[PDB]
Amino acid sequence: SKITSILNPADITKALEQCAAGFHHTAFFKASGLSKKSDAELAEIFNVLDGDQSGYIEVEELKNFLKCFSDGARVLNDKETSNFLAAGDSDGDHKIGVDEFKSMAKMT
Ligand SMILES: [Ca+2]
Ligand SMILES: [Ca+2]
Repeated sequence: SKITSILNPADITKALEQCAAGFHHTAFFKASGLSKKSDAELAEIFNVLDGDQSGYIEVEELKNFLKCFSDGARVLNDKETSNFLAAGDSDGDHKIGVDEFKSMAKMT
């Protein structure tokens, strides 16, 4: 998909392995290559993470973030999910919008 076209599978594997002892978004975004992608590439990624095309990554989607990169990956636990949301959700609506996703990828 766009994921495996935009990102290198080997980088995805690194980022997934890094999750074994706990998910940290900055480490994941670095390993995966997300923090090197352009504005426009990040919007494309956002659209495929937004499974229901709501315009947002809701918390229920965010729990399944790793599965967007590999379907067999684990779910995030509640601590992981809440910290990730907290990092991204600057406008206070408890979901991640396209602008917030770009900002989280490049400026954290
Ligand atoms: Ca959504
Ligand atoms: Ca938000």
